[PDB]
Amino acid sequence: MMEQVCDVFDIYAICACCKVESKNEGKKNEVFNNYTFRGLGNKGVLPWKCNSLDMKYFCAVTTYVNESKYEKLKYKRCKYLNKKKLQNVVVMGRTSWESIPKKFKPLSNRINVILSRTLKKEDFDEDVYIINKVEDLIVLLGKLNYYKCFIIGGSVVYQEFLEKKLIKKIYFTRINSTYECDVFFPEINENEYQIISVSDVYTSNNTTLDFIIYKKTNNDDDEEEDDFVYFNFNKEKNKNSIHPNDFQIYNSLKYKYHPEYQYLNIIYDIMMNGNKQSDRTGVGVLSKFGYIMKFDLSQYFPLLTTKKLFLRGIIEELLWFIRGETNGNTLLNKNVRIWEANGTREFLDNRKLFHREVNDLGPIYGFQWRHFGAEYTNMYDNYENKGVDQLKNIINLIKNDPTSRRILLCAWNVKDLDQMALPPCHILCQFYVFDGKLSCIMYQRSCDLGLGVPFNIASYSIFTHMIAQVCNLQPAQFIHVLGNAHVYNNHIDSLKIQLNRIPYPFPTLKLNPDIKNIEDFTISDFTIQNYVHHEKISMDMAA
Amino acid sequence: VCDVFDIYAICACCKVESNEVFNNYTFRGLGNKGVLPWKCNSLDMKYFCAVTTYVNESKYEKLKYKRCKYLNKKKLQNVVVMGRTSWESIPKKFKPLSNRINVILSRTLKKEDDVYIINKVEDLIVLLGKLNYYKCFIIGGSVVYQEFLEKKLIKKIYFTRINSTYECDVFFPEINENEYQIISVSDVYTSNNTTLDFIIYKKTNDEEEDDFVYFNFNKEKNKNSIHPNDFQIYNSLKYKYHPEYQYLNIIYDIMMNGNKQSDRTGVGVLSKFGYIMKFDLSQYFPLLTTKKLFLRGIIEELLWFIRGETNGNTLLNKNVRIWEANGTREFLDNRKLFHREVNDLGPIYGFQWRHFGAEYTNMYDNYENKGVDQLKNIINLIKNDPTSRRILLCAWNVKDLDQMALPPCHILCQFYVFDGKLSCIMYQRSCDLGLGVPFNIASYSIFTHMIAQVCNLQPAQFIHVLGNAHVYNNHIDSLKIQLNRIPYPFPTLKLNPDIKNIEDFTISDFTIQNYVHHEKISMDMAA
Ligand SMILES: NC(=O)c1ccc[n+]([C@@H]2O[C@H](COP(=O)([O-])OP(=O)(O)OC[C@H]3O[C@@H](n4cnc5c(N)ncnc54)[C@H](OP(=O)(O)O)[C@@H]3O)[C@@H](O)[C@H]2O)c1
Ligand SMILES: NC(=O)c1ccc[n+]([C@@H]2O[C@H](COP(=O)([O-])OP(=O)(O)OC[C@H]3O[C@@H](n4cnc5c(N)ncnc54)[C@H](OP(=O)(O)O)[C@@H]3O)[C@@H](O)[C@H]2O)c1
Ligand SMILES: CCc1nc(N)nc(N)c1OCCCOc1cccc(-c2c(N)nc(N)nc2CC)c1
Ligand SMILES: CCc1nc(N)nc(N)c1OCCCOc1cccc(-c2c(N)nc(N)nc2CC)c1
Ligand SMILES: O=c1ccn([C@H]2C[C@H](O)[C@@H](COP(=O)(O)O)O2)c(=O)[nH]1
Ligand SMILES: O=c1ccn([C@H]2C[C@H](O)[C@@H](COP(=O)(O)O)O2)c(=O)[nH]1
Repeated sequence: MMEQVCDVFDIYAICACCKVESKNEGKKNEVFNNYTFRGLGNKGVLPWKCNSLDMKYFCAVTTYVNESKYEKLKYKRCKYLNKKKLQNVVVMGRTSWESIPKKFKPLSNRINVILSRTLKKEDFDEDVYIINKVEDLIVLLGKLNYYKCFIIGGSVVYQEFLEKKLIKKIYFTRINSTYECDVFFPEINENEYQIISVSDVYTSNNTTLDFIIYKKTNNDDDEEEDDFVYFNFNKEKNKNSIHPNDFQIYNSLKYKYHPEYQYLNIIYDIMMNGNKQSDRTGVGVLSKFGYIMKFDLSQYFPLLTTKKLFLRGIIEELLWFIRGETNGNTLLNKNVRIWEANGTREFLDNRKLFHREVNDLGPIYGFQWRHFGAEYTNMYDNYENKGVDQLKNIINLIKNDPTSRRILLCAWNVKDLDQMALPPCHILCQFYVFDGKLSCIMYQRSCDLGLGVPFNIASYSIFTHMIAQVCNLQPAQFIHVLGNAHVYNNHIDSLKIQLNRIPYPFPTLKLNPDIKNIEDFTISDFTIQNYVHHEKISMDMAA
Repeated sequence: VCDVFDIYAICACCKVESNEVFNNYTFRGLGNKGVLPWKCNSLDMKYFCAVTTYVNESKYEKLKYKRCKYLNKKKLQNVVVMGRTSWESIPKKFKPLSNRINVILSRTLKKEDDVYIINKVEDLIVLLGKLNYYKCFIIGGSVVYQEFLEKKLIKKIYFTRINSTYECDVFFPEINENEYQIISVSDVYTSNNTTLDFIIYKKTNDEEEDDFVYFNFNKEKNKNSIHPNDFQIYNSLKYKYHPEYQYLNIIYDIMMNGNKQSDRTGVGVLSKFGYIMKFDLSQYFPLLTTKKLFLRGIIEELLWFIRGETNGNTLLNKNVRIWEANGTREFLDNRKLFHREVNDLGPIYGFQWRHFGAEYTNMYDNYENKGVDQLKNIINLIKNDPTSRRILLCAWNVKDLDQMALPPCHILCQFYVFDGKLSCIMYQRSCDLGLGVPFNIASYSIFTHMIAQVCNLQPAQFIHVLGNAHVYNNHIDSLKIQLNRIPYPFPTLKLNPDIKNIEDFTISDFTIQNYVHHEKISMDMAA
C-alpha cells in the first residue's frame, strides 16, 4: 500500500537517559514508570560525564553495517523515489556537535550530519554535511550510499524527529542513577512506541545500566530448515489452560535478556507446563523439578523489579543465622515476622515438638552453621565450641585453600531434622574461587516461586557479597539451583500481572567496606542503591 | 543431478542376527521374509509419514524456477518411489500411500495396472521433470537403494536406527563415508520395546537481526587454546539433539571457556561452576556411546552402599577397585586417619544412608538400629507421601567429614513423584568430566530405576547438577577425539522385575541391553 519515510530510509534514534534529581517529599513510596529515565544533558554535557559501556554500545550500533543486507535496502529506496566501504549516517544538533571533543570529531567510520541555522558549511573545518532543515536530510539520504541513519542527539533534535514521525526504533540506554539535568528526552507515548527488547544489565563507571529498544507500533545452505520440522514430529492446551493473550506484553518481546527473565521464564514454564499437585491439606500448586538461574553480582544486585521487595527482614534473618541464633523472639523484637508462624504453640505441637518453647525454632540454620552435630538443647544455651563451626571453616578454606572443591556450607542435618520447626528449604551453599572472584551455588529443595524465591535470591546474593568481602575477594556469580519448583494456584493471577511488566535495570548492593569479619556486620552496613521497581503486588489477592 | 531435482531417501534399519566392533554399518537390516524385520514400529511409522507428507506451500515457487533449468524449459504434495517387491509387501488397505504421489520401478508390470510405473533408473529423472512435486523420497528396496546410491543421486538420507537385533535377509548398502556424512541426530526414543533414533546423512560438497548483534556488543571475540580444526565433525553438525550432547556440550564448554586452575602438585584442570543435565529414563538408558563403558563395578558399589557397608575389602574381594586408592595406609595417614584400619573407609555413603548420626566405630561393628536409616525413610516417603518436598537422601554429614576417607562427591539425591512417575536430582560438588561423570550418570540412573521399581513407580528423569565441573588437562586430547564421534542410540536397562525391596538386589538382577558404542578411549594417553 503506502511506505513511511522512517521505513524506507531506516531512520533510528539512539540516546541514553538517566534519572532526574526532581526533589520529592518522601522518597519512600516514589512512583516509577518509563518516564523515570528522561535525563539527557546538563549545562551542555552528559549528566554522568562519561560511561565507557554506553559509549562502547553507541559505537557498536552506530558503526555496525551489513554489506549483504544493503542491496535489498538500495533497491527499496530506489523504488520509493522512482529510480568503497558502506557506512551509517549519524545526525546531530549543532549544540551536541560542539559538546563533542575535537579528537573524537567527526565520528569515525560514520557519515556525520549536523543540523544548524546559525552555522553554515563555511563554519566547519571538518568532513561533515551541514543541513538547515529536516527535509534536507531526507533529500541527502536519497542521494547517499549508506546503511542506516541514526539520530544521535539533542533533545531539540529528538523531539522534532518524533513530532514528525520519522523514527522507526529508539535504542535507549537506561543509566540507572540520578544526576543534575537541564535537558530531557521527550515523553515517549506508549500508543506510538512499545518496548520490544531488553538487554542484559551491566555495571560501568559506578552505575548499573541496560539497553532497551522501542519499536514504532502498527499505526549456501537453507535446506536445513525443514529438518527442524521433522525432528519435531513428536511434540504436542500446552498442558495448562492458562491463556496466550493474557501474556500479551510478555510474548511481544523478541529479546528477553534482562536477568530478571531467568525468574520470569520459570514462572511462565511452570504455568504452561507444570504438574498439578496437592499438599497435605488441599493447596493447590503447579510444579516442576530442576532449574538453574545465574546472576552476575559483579554487574548488579538481582532484586526483582517487576514488584516491590523490602530487604530489612531478610538481612536481619541473615545476621540472625550468622550469630548462630535459633530464638524467634529476637526477630519479632525487630519486627521481623518471617519465622513467626513456625514458632507458635500449635505449629510446634503439630510437629510433635510438645517440649519445645514457643518461638524456639530448634537446631535450624544458625545452629547448623555454627554448631553442626552438637546436641541441641534450647534457644538460650551457650553452645561454645560444640559441633562444627562450618561457617568459620568455609571462610578459612576460601582464604587458605581457594581451589578446594569442598567449600560447602550445609543446613540439612539428617539427625536434627525432626527437632527443627521445619527442615531447611535452602540445603547447602557451595563456593568457587577463581582469579580473586567468588561464586556461590545454593541448592533449594523447595521453592515457592511467587513469594519465597524473590527473597531467597536476594538473601544468598547478599550472603555471597558478605563472604567475598571478609575473604578479600570480588563477588562473581550467584547460581540458584531449584529442586521442587512450584507456583501456588492462589498466586497465578498476580503472577500473570507480573509477567506483563517490563523489568527495570537492577539496583546495586553496597556493603560498609570496613567490615572484615563475618560476625561483624549490623543492619546499617547494607545499602540497596537505585532500586527502581513496579508497584507492590499482593500475591494472594484474598480480602 | 543430486541437488537438482530435490531427491531424498528415507529408511529404517536394525541390527543383524548371528569382543565385537560397532560402526554405522551395524544398522543395516532392512527386511525379512518380504516384510519389516521388527514387524511394526509406531514411532518410525509416525516419522516416515510426517517426513513424506509435509510441504510448506511458499517453497515450490523457488523450484519451478530452479529445476526446470536443468532439462531446460489440485493440492501440492510429495513423491514416494519404490520397487515391485516393496510395493507388494505393503497391505492393500494402505496402498497407495495417502496424500503422496506413488511411483514403482518395474521390468515386468506396465502402466495399465492415479498410480505410476517406470522402466529404468533414468525413467524417474524424465518422469520427475513432468510432475507437480514439493520433494521426492526414495522409500524402499535394498536393490532400489543400492543402484541409486552407486550413481550418486540423493540430497539427504533420512535414516532410522532401530536399536535391536532381528532376523534379516535383505540389507541396506554400506553408505560410503566420503559420499555422505551425518549432519544431524535426533533425541532418543523408546517405541515397541526398542530404542531408536533418527539421523540425517547429507551429500558432501524482519527487523530484529541487527538487534541481535547489538545485544552482543560486549562479548569477547573465545578463552582457550584447544583448536577449531580438531572438532570438525562436532562443529559440522546442525541439530545436536541426541541426549549424549548434554555431556559432550559440557566438555566443549569447559574446553573453550574453562578457567585454568591447578590443584594438587599442579596437575592442571579446566573448570567451570554449575551445569545441569537431564535424562529421560523412560525413553533410554544414558550409558555414553562415544566410548566404551563398563558397569559391573558401579553396580557392586551401589549394592555395597545399600547394605550400609564401609568395608573396602568387600569391593576389592570382588575386584571393584574404585575405592582402593582411598583406603591405603598412606592415604589414610595423609587424611590424619592414623587410627583407621587399611581399607576402613570410615562413615561414608553406606553408613550415612543407613545410620546417619550414629557414632562410627570401625567397619566391622554391628550398627542395627543406630542412627537415621534415611534410605528406608525416603522409600517410605515416596510410598506414603509422594508429593513431599522433603524426599532427600544426603551423604554430606558435616560432623563425620574428617572421619571419612574422603567427603562424598555426590552430596544428595532429591526425589519427585508425579502421576506414578519418579524423578531424581543428584547434586555433585566435584565432577571429573573425563573419567568420573560418565560413571556417575550411569550409577544414579540405575539407582533411580531401583528406587522406582521398589516403590511401584516408573522412572522419569535423572537430573544431574554439577557444581565444580572440571576437565583434567591431560584428558583434553582424548576428549577432542571423543567429541568428534557421533553418538549411537542409547541402550536400555532391565531390572529383574521380581525384586521389590531395595535390599534384595544382587548383581544378576541387572542387564544392559543393546549397548552400541565406539571403541574404548584411554582418557590419559600415557605410557
Ligand atoms: N544523553 C544523550 O543521549 C545525548 C545525546 C546528544 C546530546 N546530549 C546532550 O543534550 C544537550 C544538547 O541538546 P539540545 O536540545 O540543547 O540541542 P541539540 O538538539 O543538540 O541542538 C539544537 C540546535 O541544533 C540545530 N537544529 C536543531 N534542529 C534543527 C532543524 N530542524 N533545522 C535546523 N537546525 C536545527 C539548531 O542549531 P543552531 O542553534 O546553530 O541553529 C539548534 O539550536 C547537551 O546537554 C548534550 O550533552 C545528550
Ligand atoms: N525402510 C525400510 O526398512 C524398508 C522400506 C521398504 C521396503 N523394505 C523391505 O525391503 C524388502 C524389499 O527390498 P528388495 O531390494 O529385495 O526389493 P525392492 O528393491 O523393493 O524391489 C526390487 C525390484 O524392483 C525392480 N527394479 C529394481 N531395479 C530396477 C531397474 N534398474 N529397472 C527396472 N526395474 C527395477 C525389479 O522388479 P521386477 O523386475 O520384478 O519388475 C526388482 O526385482 C522387503 O523385505 C521390504 O519389507 C524396507
Ligand atoms: C559522542 C559523545 C562524546 N564522545 C566522547 N568521546 N566524549 C564526550 N565527552 C562525548 O560527550 C559529549 C556530550 C554530547 O552527547 C552525546 C553526543 C553524541 C551521542 C551521544 C549518545 C547517544 N546519542 N546515545 C547513547 N546511547 N549514548 C551517547 C553518549 C555516548 C551523546
Ligand atoms: C506402509 C508399510 C506397512 N504398514 C503396515 N501397517 N503394515 C505393513 N506390513 C507395512 O509394510 C511392511 C513392508 C515394507 O514397508 C515399508 C514400505 C515403504 C517404506 C517403509 C519405511 C521407510 N521407507 N522408512 C522408514 N523410516 N520406515 C519405514 C517403515 C514404516 C516401509
Ligand atoms: O525462604 C523460604 C522459605 C519458605 N519457602 C517455602 C517453600 C515451600 O512452599 C514452603 C516450605 O514447605 P515444605 O516444602 O518444606 O513443605 O516454604 C521458600 O520458598 N523460601
Ligand atoms: O564418583 C566420582 C568420584 C570422584 N570424582 C572425581 C571428581 C574429582 O576430580 C575427585 C574428587 O576429589 P576432591 O574434588 O574432593 O579432591 O574425584 C567423580 O567425578 N566421580
